[PDB]
Amino acid sequence: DKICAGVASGKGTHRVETITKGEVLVTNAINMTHTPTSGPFGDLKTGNVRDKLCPTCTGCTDMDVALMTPTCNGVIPEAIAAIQHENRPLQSKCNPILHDLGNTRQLPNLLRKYKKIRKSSGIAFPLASYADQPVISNPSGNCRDGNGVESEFGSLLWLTGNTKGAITGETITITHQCNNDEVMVLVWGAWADLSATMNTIYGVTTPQTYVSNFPSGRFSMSPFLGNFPALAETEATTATGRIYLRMEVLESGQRGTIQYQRGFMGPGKFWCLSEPIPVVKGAVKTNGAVSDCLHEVYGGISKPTPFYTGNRGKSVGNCPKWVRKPLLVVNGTKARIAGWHGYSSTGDHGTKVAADLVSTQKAMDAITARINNMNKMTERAFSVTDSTMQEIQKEIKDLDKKIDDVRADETAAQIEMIVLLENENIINAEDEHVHALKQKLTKMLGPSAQDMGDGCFIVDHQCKEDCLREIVSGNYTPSKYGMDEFKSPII
Amino acid sequence: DKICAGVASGKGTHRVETITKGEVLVTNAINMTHTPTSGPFGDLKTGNVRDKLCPTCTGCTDMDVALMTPTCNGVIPEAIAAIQHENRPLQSKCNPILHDLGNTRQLPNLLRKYKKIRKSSGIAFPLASYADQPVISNPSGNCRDGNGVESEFGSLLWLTGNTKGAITGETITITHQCNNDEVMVLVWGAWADLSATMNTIYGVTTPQTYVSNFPSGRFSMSPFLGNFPALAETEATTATGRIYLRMEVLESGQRGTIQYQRGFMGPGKFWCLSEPIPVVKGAVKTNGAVSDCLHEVYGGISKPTPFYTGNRGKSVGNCPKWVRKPLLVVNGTKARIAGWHGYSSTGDHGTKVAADLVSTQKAMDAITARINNMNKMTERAFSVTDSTMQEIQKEIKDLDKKIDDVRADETAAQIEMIVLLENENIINAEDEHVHALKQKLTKMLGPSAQDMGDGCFIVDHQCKEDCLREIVSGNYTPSKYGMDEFKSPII
Amino acid sequence: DKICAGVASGKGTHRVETITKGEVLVTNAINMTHTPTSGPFGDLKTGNVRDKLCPTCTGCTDMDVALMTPTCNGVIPEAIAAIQHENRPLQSKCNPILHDLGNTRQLPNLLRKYKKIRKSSGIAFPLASYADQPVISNPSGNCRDGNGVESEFGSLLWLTGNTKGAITGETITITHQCNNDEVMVLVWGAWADLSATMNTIYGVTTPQTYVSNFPSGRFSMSPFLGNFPALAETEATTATGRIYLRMEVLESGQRGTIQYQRGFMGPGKFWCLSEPIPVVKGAVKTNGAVSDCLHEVYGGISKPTPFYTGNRGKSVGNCPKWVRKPLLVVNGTKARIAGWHGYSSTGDHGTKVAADLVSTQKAMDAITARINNMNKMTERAFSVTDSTMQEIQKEIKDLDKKIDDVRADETAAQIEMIVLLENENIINAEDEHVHALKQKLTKMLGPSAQDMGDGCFIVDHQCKEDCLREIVSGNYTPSKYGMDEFKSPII
Ligand SMILES: *[C@@H]1O[C@H](CO)[C@@H](O)[C@H](O)[C@H]1NC(C)=O
Ligand SMILES: *[C@@H]1O[C@H](CO)[C@@H](O)[C@H](O)[C@H]1NC(C)=O
Ligand SMILES: *[C@@H]1O[C@H](CO)[C@@H](O)[C@H](O)[C@H]1NC(C)=O
Ligand SMILES: *[C@@H]1O[C@H](CO)[C@@H](O)[C@H](O)[C@H]1NC(C)=O
Ligand SMILES: *[C@@H]1O[C@H](CO)[C@@H](O)[C@H](O)[C@H]1NC(C)=O
Ligand SMILES: *[C@@H]1O[C@H](CO)[C@@H](O)[C@H](O)[C@H]1NC(C)=O
Repeated sequence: DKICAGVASGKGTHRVETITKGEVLVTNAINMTHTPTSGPFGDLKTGNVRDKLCPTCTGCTDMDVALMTPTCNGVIPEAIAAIQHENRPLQSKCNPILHDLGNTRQLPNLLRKYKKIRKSSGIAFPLASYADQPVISNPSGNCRDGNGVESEFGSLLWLTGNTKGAITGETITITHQCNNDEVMVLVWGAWADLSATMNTIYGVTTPQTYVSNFPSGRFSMSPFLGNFPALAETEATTATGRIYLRMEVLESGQRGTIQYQRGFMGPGKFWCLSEPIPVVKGAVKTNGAVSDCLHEVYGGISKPTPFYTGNRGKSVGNCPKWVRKPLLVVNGTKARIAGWHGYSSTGDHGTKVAADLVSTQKAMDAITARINNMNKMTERAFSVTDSTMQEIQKEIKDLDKKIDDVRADETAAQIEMIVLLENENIINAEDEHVHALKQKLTKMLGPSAQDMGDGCFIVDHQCKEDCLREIVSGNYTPSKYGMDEFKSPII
Repeated sequence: DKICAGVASGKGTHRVETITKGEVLVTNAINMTHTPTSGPFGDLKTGNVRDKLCPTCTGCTDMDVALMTPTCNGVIPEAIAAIQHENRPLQSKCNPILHDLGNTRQLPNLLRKYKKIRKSSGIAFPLASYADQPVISNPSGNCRDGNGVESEFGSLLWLTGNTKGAITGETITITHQCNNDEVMVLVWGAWADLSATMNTIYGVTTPQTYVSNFPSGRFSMSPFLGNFPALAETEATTATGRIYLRMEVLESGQRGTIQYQRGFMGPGKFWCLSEPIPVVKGAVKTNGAVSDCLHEVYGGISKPTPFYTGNRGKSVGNCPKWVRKPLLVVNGTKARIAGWHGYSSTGDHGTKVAADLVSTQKAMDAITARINNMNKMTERAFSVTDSTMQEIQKEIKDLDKKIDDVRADETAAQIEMIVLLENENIINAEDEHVHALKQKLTKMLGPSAQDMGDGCFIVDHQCKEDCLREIVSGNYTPSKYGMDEFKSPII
Repeated sequence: DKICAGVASGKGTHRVETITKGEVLVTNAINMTHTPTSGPFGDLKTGNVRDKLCPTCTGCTDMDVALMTPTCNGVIPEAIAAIQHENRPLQSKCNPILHDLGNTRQLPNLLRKYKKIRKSSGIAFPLASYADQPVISNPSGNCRDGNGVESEFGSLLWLTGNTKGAITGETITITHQCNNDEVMVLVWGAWADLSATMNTIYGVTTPQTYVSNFPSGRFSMSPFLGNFPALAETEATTATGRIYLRMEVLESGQRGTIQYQRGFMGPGKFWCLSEPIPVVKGAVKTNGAVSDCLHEVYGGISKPTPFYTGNRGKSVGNCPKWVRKPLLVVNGTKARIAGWHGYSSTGDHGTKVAADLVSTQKAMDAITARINNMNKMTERAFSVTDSTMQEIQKEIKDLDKKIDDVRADETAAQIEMIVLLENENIINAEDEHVHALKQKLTKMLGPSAQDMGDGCFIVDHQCKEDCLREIVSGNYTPSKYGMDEFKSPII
């Protein structure tokens, strides 16, 4: 009869693409792409995500918390991600500031992108070092404390001096005060009122000049002294005064300069920030929601598959990455019993087949290992930069977008090439295995074997299920069927 | 006689490099590099390329079209690529503007980089909303229409008020007006003249102040009131007045502020732009020229080979990409009849050979498939970002150049590595094929063969042309030559 | 007796990782990672590195050399790398300039990053072309020459005209003057003094206005006229005047404008720079120290191994690149005499072994070739972009860091993948070799061979050391041992 080994044919259900064989029909395959479904925002499964600077604070917006307003002095917690849910934050709890006339509008979003936020316990510039020495910080008639007594902002001091008259100008210098690895943020401003008011509290009637130089540029301000826009973004009514503002940042080993004349509002406490973290644009949190990753287009999504297809957008957490077209991976053998590799005996005793389990387990193990190696591709991390904001200037934003687009395109192309290579490797390893089975088959058949050449052998005896289980198990001697075993090496 | 199979040797002509075997001489090779030849600029084979804003307009420059001058109101067509053929555009059809005193010089090049250009049907700021109620746009004695009647610009209104005196200042706010995915571009300015004139048309004799804040920064202007540079870039002679200009851009959900005093030239209609497209730096078009891709160094070039060697420069269309050094790909077999793989019989009847076509076609098919896969490398696309201009600031330009250089270097390295890998794979696949021929050879020779082991076999009979063509065709039985066929599987 | 061939087992000492086989114990391995040790700064083994602008000059700081001070006019040498050893360079040899009030502080660090530095032999704006014609450059009572005679700077001219009174304002234009591929740097300033003084030298008592426009932006200056900061950074004591400065840069085909009033200090000679080179941040040079590469974290380091593990920082020269985790490469065979591939004969004559050298040399050659190919990964170069400074603005610096980090992470991931692939390839090629030996073995045994199937063969005679050297050498005939040779191909 004829005994040989090979694979088992089956009905093909999927089609895969290689680099040399084109399209190959295979019985089974694994999908490595999916379409995410939208979901609400929530906390990451890894840690806390920040949406509001002071969740404990009530009646305070982000601008009030950033400005160190009285009755907005809560404790800021830590987080590993942030949501930018307001492109124009508002304030409601002190004297009116003309925010959309300088650059101090996007302050909370600047503080949003650091894990560690702490408030300075000192003062940016000593109060006893000014040119005109008898200076005090004037309490405001509007910004009352919790009890109701008048108070100042807390980070921006309304200054008054002993002298009342025209002044040529005074210059001051500011140095770094936070630690070595910390970012220092401060604010300073100017007071604007009617002509009669300034001549009563400052002694001048003409707009004054202020100059600020910092390791970000120069800024000249000569605020108008007269007609004002509408009164808004304040808790006090019938106010004839306005405040101009300007914020500055500093790193280790840096300094800046300020020149001013009558009507200057001095710096106070400052912010020390550290540990940059990513931020994403979306909506406010929803209670009791935990997701694997945050996507700026879909929301809270899981990661049931290493790659996904659909709209492209920023994401933070443990989520799939963009891929151009659907992909499939071979999970079986080429098409045309219990396992794939098996033996077969044909003759006048009908035809009888068996199965090998150890051999067929190795192929599945290799396929799983290759799948895991491909999966490992979506975890290139361990380098987080300071990043930039989202409403600064067109050129910077477009540069960031170009960088992200280049990265995404290159990663997608690499993924496609790797998929093709792995498909081809599996297809070839199948043939390797079927060949490797043949040498095993011929080792214990003796020298009376009459092999067909194409994997099949001829033997002069009949084989039954006992023969199949013997050759599969390994213990099979031709002698027990009556053919010569082999010559001993000992003459 | 002795019958075996193998490849047909040949004279080597080229040398190729692998990762393990060093330098290998092969009979034939395919070149994958070439040096392009320069050619004139022209239209892309895919679509239209834009060089002039209004090809139908006559007597108008790009500055006049961008400024919505009268008699320059043509239709702006669509295109997929642009050429920046003027780094300093000029104007000749209205009142003089001191362009190289602000930032409004590169206006046509700003409009050039969008596929869809459209002119607003409204007005940026309503004409009734100004603080002074009776306001009118004054026609100018210079900017005449086609007939000859006096006219205004059309995007910049000369404003005059009822009152004539010293004014503290007025502030206005500008909001987004184009659609969600459209970029809004507007311009505004101020009037400069001699001391005697302004006291008659505005009532002041001192330079005034203008302040503009936008999501690009702050801009303060106190134009001089006196000596003026020469009169140029205009169609009107003997004019004592000049105009200062400034342009601003806006996206969805954004706003800006303008504070001004006496002598302000208000905004009018604006531009809505969309669909960013790439631009390249070169010359004007030449009539009736169509090329495959546009290279900023060579011009219109074709793509006869996926890679090219030479100078590096920006390109738009379907063109090769930079490669460091020449490359070659194996297109044959190793060196030392009709096809390569074939049989041979040697004996007392001389030596007779045959050729196998089915196997020798498979190797060429695999080579072509690998070549196509490697060619597919140069089409990483499908993500175009807004990009930037060419005369903005040194740091931004150098950042763009750095990104492009890094991308090019990485692509060149990847291409070289892939070339080496494919060379080695092909050389090994040949050996695979010659081995696979041997099992085919031994299937139909029977059990009486006395194979040499090294691909050759010994049979005890002579072979003629019929023997060779029979074994190549496949139908060959030892029984017809008088040797035992095989043992039947049926006892 | 039984004769076969294979590898020699040995004691396993190292463990390596593949993509399918997991962890494999191997006899020998090669390490491709190391920890650098810090060392002093010095010159590169390739060329000269620049730390001081004029090493030959004595008594002059970098600011004085950049400002073309008298007695600081030495020759500037060439270099291939630069060290930024001062984040705040100082000056000590002329009239005081309020440096930290504009942007002219980091002038030496701007001249530092170009290989070719040359001082112009002309003048930026011809001195006989001003609005008021009788103009002169006033010598300073402070900035004396080496002899002691009064002198000017040499790059910045103190201007005085015939007229003395209020002036409306004057405008000048500056065009490119260096060659086509050269960067032009110029400086200009303004004079500040006390009120009574200017009325004696200029005829005014009020702060004046100066405006500069260049292809980098706008800059307006109205310096204060009165109380001054302390007197420092000069060689002259008891001086009541100060100078404000501003620097501008220009490329080919660019132009700029300056408007000024009374009290303007005019431009003089300028700088032409070319050939950008990289810079690193560190300390001053140490005499007689040469290293293979410069690392901004460790100092002068050598390159004993293509990859290194530890802290990440910028480097210049021929140095390794960052890698996440330690790596090892197979340098032997799988674990369980002179070489590894060898024969063995067993029988009643004990057991005897031999070694093959020609086969075992090929595996070493292949391993070394693959190692060289992997090493070649760390030489991606031949594209140097102009780069930027380190103290400009937060956004630009952060963008640079983002680009560098993206590059580093991608390179590390690629290196890891390639190491895994090469490990697998070597492990498989060993098995290839051991199989390939068997066909050679069976070629010269004759047709009476009784192969065991798994590489071993049975022969009917005894083999001695002579038999082993015969089979390894190749000359071995069964007839001289008493077996049939083969059937002759000629009937
Ligand atoms: C694989 O997933 C993609 C995307 O979800 C889908 O379009 C495709 O039909 C899926 N195919 C199979 C065989 O699962
Ligand atoms: C498909 O792959 C999975 C994952 O290894 C495996 O468990 C399963 O058996 C495969 N499919 C079939 C039909 O064997
Ligand atoms: C291949 O093309 C390059 C392109 O310049 C050329 O230098 C080289 O000589 C060519 N070689 C062959 C064999 O065609
Ligand atoms: C060279 O390659 C081309 C394209 O694959 C092929 O058509 C040609 O036959 C090859 N050369 C030879 C001599 O076969
Ligand atoms: C390989 O080098 C790394 C880098 O220092 C070291 O930690 C490791 O111990 C070394 N191992 C061997 C076997 O050389
Ligand atoms: C380790 O590799 C080197 C070169 O790669 C080789 O010279 C040496 O023989 C190898 N080690 C052993 C034990 O063979």
